[PDB]
Amino acid sequence: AQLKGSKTEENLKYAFAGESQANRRYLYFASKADVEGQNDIAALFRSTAEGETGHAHGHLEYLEAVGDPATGLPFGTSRQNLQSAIAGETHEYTDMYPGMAKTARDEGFEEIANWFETLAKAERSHANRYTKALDGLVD
Amino acid sequence: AQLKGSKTEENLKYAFAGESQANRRYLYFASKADVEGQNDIAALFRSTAEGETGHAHGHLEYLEAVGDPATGLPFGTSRQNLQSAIAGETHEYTDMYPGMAKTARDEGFEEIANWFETLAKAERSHANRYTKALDGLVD
Ligand SMILES: [Fe+3]
Ligand SMILES: [Fe+3]
Ligand SMILES: [Fe+3]
Ligand SMILES: [Fe+3]
Repeated sequence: AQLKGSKTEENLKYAFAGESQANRRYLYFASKADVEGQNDIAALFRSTAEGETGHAHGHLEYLEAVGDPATGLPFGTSRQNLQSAIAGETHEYTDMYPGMAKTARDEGFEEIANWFETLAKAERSHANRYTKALDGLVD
Repeated sequence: AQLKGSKTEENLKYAFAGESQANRRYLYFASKADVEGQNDIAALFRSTAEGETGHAHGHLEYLEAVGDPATGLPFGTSRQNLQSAIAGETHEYTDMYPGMAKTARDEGFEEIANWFETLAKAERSHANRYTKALDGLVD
């Protein structure tokens, strides 16, 4: 049983995506609760969200064997991690977000299109910042 | 323009999932840098992760118009948020994780199968805990 190419690999990727989203959703729901004055609910959402952090990171540790779910590249060492982050970010600013901006604009969603453009620019800033840190890495 | 049914809706869902995973990946990468002693890099992954929170939460806000990406249910109020969280967790513990445990065991990945069963039990506990909060909610 090599994990590479298994159904179990795809499941880990799927479950990693889901738990990642669960954390983000629960933190969003926490902020709603905050404003409403529902402090016990807010606290429960934050606590559950820590749970989903442990789940997501557990999945990701198994995926170390086959590569970063976002890029397929090796990860583990800071060098590799930075390298994979740069590749993923580069894809987001040169392909994904501009593509999404154009589709939005084409469908008449002008505010969302400008949002995707804002984020294309931020991801380019992220890629460049990580490239600078990689250049300076002494390992 | 109706957001529901559009390609822009799909793109928001996809971007939400990607940004959610980027935050998780970058916090994992921070931990690796922590251990190695690369504290400037760790601080950078953590700061970039904050960016990805802002992006993912910005995407979720537009999706309030069409419903929670994990359940299709409306969200916004604590009452709605708990309901959605419950529905998603119920699916994860009754269906998703049990199914993945069994596929793992079939393919010869015993440890991963036990992992998935651990998370089945954890999502059941999350789902029950949220149902309790929901019954206690006063709004
Ligand atoms: Fe979980
Ligand atoms: Fe980024
Ligand atoms: Fe981002
Ligand atoms: Fe959960």
